Amino acid sequence: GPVPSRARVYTDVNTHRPSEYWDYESHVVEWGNQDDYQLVRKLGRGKYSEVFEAINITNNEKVVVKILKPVAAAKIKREIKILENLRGGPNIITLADIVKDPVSRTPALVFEHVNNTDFKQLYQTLTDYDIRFYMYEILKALDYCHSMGIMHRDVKPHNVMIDHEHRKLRLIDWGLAEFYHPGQEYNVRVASRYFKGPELLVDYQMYDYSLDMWSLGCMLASMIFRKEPFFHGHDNYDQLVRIAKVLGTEDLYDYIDKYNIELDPRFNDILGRHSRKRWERFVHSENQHLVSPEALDFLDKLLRYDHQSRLTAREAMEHPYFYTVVK
Ligand SMILES: Nc1ncnc2c1ncn2[C@@H]1O[C@H](COP(=O)(O)OP(=O)(O)OP(=O)(O)O)[C@@H](O)[C@H]1O
Ligand SMILES: COc1ccc(C)cc1-c1ccc(CN)cc1Cl
Repeated sequence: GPVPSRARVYTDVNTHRPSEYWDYESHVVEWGNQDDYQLVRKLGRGKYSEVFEAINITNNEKVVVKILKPVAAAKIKREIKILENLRGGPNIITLADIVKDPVSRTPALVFEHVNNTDFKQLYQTLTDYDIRFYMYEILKALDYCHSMGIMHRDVKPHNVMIDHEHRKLRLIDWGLAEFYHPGQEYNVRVASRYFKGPELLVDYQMYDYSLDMWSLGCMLASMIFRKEPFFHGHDNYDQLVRIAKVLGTEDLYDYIDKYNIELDPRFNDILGRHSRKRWERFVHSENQHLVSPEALDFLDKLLRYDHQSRLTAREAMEHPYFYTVVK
């Protein structure tokens, strides 16, 4: 069957720490007082929660309340444990409290509020310098959570809050996050379609932190090339074909051969034969201001089929693309 895989970094973090750290089912939730929070306006609703802007009436500060839907209410302890483990980490959203919502009768997570600049506004106006600056801030969050034995598994622009006025970034929505345990087979139905790593698309379950680095590369590619999303698949199968049209099919076959993966036979009639395209093919007069040889080299080192060959977050922080960013 498939050849096993393990991360090249932070493999022993969970075994080294006490069981109480990663054994989220044994965690006893410390409930706060729901009356401390007055809901102001509904910000959104997904398949897993309803999100509200609120006021913490004990200090009059703005907060965000995520009232979990019963479908999410099963794996609530995992999100809570991850948020508590990562609390205070660089660019990690702060979990301020956990309360029982009086209406839904489910847990409601209370987070610090971030005055998030419009996504269209950020996508359309971030300069070359700002992209480098914010990419470095995301890497601080990813290296922290990976160093803490956790993979986010849903890295995408909607999960990155940016308060552009205060040059403040937060990585949010830890609902899909998991503890990395070497040799564990994980569910491949994670991340959003356009950000799914090839490991997910070929059904390779023994993945790790490096899945987040692929998703980060997808964000960077869309941003520097002005191509939203970069890999625009119609479904999960066409998603791999879109990747193969850029990275080529030869390296895809080398990847599946290395891990002894057998592609779904439905790929035989859609994948075709494609060479790798040089990153400069995507440069044009409307994106040339965001592209540089350093940006292309950095992107090249993230967007690799082989999850073990991608830069780790800490290696990525060493890249020449960030030399211009003030530290
Ligand atoms: N800590 C926070 N501070 C401010 N706003 C937040 C915070 N956490 C979540 N939000 C906002 O809550 C809203 C809820 O929207 P929703 O649940 O539909 O997610 P989303 O951003 O649309 O992501 P997706 O693309 O997965 O739908 C979003 O507009 C998001 O920006
Ligand atoms: C493709 O987007 C991004 C790509 C790269 C970087 C550094 C940031 C972003 C980015 C992150 C969050 C938001 C707002 N939710 C908006 C944007 Cl444009």
